Amino acid sequence: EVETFAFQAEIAQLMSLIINTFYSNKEIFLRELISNSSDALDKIRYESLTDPSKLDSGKELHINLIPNKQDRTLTIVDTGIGMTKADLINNLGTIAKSGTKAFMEALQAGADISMIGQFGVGFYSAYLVAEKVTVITKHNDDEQYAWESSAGGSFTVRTDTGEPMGRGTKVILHLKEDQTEYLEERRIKEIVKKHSQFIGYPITLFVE
Ligand SMILES: CSc1nc(C)nc(N)n1
Ligand SMILES: [Mg+2]
Repeated sequence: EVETFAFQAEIAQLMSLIINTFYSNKEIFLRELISNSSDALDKIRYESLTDPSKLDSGKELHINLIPNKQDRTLTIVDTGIGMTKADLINNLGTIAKSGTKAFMEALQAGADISMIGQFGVGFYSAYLVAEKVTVITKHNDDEQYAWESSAGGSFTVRTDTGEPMGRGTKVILHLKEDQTEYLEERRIKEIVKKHSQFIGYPITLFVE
């Protein structure tokens, strides 16, 4: 039922660097995730422009932010295009090998971790705040899958039989014990307003 894969070496190295480097401006992970969701919502809107049935699995294009203090999770949900099993395994549909290469040269040459999103690997900035990340995804062309990784060089993929989602991606951040400020409503609102003010889809911050 559960398959375990090794990260490619460059992605393991990116993740160690993210986890191990001293770097205080951790809040940017949320901008990077919301941006990835905005990109996914753009793709499904674009397909729907020529085939409206692409939206049978859900017409509303939005992002929800759901903090849960009991489980210590921040979940970002979008109703974007979702990912196939193949996309999930291939670095969550990114060109993570070459983006990691360019990001790491950029760093050597004075860049900082906040510019990670310019290299196509902003997903992995989740590991600034999360000890484990769970991604549940559903693409129109495939079943619902759950990817998961606490870093250390491996990730799992299984068919997900949790709550169906229709279409899109849900990123569940199991936060590090010292990063629970990102479950506080005013902290989340501050970061969305600071870094995500011009995203073109409604962003709903759920209350507890
Ligand atoms: C990199 S794939 C991805 N990542 C996130 C955070 N959201 C979506 N929709 N896709
Ligand atoms: Mg590549």
